[PDB]
Amino acid sequence: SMEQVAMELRLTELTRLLRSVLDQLQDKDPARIFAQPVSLKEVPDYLDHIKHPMDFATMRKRLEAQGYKNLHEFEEDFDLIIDNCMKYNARDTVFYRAAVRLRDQGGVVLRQARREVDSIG
Ligand code: NA
Repeated sequence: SMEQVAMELRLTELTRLLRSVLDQLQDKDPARIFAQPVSLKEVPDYLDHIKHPMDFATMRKRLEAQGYKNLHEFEEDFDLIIDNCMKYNARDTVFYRAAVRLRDQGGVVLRQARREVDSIG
């Protein structure tokens, strides 16, 4: 149907805007602390601590399969990145501090993205 195509054009355009959002979020992590999944070879206990791991490469794979139907879904995954790190790592660590900074800086980007998704529909 024609509706299904228009819908698909909206998903596709949302994917366009989310890709740009992702790239901007990833730039607030120049250290690349959040680029890849936590290695279970190097942190073998990780899944005892963290039930839903997340990282920017895993978000990107989902994005490119058009797996985010709305901004809310995308923000859930970004929040997992931050929130997982702030639980596993102590407050005095470079990891914890990197998550705080990402969250703060990410906030601005996400604030405007929400306006764009509402505005453009
Ligand atoms: Na903790």
